[PDB]
Amino acid sequence: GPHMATGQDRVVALVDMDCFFVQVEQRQNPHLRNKPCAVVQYKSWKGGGIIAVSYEARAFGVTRSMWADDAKKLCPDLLLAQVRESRGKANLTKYREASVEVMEIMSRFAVIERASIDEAYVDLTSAVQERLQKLQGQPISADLLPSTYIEGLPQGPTVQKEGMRKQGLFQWLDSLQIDNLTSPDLQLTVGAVIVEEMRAAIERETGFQCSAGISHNKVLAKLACGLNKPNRQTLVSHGSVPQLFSQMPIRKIRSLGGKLGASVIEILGIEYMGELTQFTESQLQSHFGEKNGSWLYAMCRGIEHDPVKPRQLPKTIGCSKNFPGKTALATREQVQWWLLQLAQELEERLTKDRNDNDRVATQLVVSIRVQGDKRLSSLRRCCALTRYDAHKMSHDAFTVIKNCNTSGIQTEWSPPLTMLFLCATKFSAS
DNA sequence: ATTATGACGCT
DNA sequence: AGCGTCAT
Ligand SMILES: Nc1ncnc2c1ncn2[C@H]1C[C@H](O)[C@@H](COP(=O)(O)OP(=O)(O)OP(=O)(O)O)O1
Ligand SMILES: [Ca+2]
Ligand SMILES: [K+]
Repeated sequence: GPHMATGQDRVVALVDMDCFFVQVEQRQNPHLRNKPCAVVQYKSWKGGGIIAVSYEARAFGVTRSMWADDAKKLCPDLLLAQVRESRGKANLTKYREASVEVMEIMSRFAVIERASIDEAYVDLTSAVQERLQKLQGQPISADLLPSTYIEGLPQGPTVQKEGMRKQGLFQWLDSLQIDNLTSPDLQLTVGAVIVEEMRAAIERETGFQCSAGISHNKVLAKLACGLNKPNRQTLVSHGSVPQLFSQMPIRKIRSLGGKLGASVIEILGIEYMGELTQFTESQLQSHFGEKNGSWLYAMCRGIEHDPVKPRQLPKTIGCSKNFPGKTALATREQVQWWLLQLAQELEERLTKDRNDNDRVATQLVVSIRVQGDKRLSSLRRCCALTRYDAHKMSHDAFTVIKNCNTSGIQTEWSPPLTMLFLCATKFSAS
């Protein structure tokens, strides 16, 4: 009752760029705008691998991980943009720089947590309090929420998509109690107004469109964001959670899309997030551990306490390349040449990072995969990163991995290497 | 023969 | 530390 937490203390948003690498390429090349198109890396093997897909192309069934030759079977008129190649490898700099454009705009509105190259969480609790004080108790017009969906509405006693959106928004706003400054539903609504403003600023200042979720925590904001894509935002209220979760597959919730989520389903014999409410906290802890159990107990009730971390910059800067099938590295010279290519890209990015962000990496992590190994990484070793110098880093990387070579001939490398990875970590202020 | 990333948990 | 999981 009066002592039961409801997890309604914060307003959190998640902003997710729509088909991000495609938009970056469509901004640059207007011929690609409003077309079925995709972004591909490399071209020689089966036309290249697709890593991003426009919504026009998704209508034809084109997906990530598809080979472009195969995507062309579904969509013969599919347009393609290729990821830049430098030093023999895909180079993602254009997309990282475009990401910074968006993250810097978002940071004007609130503290952000960079979740990925094109996603950021926003803690809007303070901004909402501020806006509410401005508002001086005046109601919120639907005109302030032109791209907002209210999840679960309309409900109760037109056949167009936008019509339904407005119907739900009207029901929501009709019900709002705008004279209570501490009403969680009102706070979420003001949060959604701010996110409309944020999303308009992003589009105005970069050309890029995005979707967003607004709720009381990160998991719900993330879930909300995906409900109405692209170019829309969705408010998931605390009250919407029981119905929403009642048919929500467990794997849809962030962190439950893999083995843990499969185990929840198998061990408990349930399918939907809402079904978790029927277990005690101790029961859940008994199967999934103390941390996961407590997290699941609260999460299935719409409650999560994970903070929006004040972090706008990546914590690591890495460079990696696969060498699949026949291209696996089988000589010493090969391994050393590619470590150098990786180190040269890493040095370039590190030097830029040091100038931009007043920090220096102090640890170099070297990872490799050996042919035959099922795991993405076979071996990981660290050494000191004391100078931003590509020849030094590549020499150091070789040193920490060179005894992995089983070959009695040290000219040759065996078993052949199917992946190389250099990662700079442990930043200190500079 | 997806590939190139990146954060965080466990022991 | 080195490995594993989960995610864009
Ligand atoms: N598995 C991957 N491999 C390489 N790059 C990826 C992968 N997943 C995502 N990316 C890149 C390309 C994406 O444009 C970008 C953002 O990813 P993501 O948000 O999952 O999809 P998206 O932005 O392309 O479409 P959506 O509109 O569905 O969000 O990150
Ligand atoms: Ca996205
Ligand atoms: K994303």
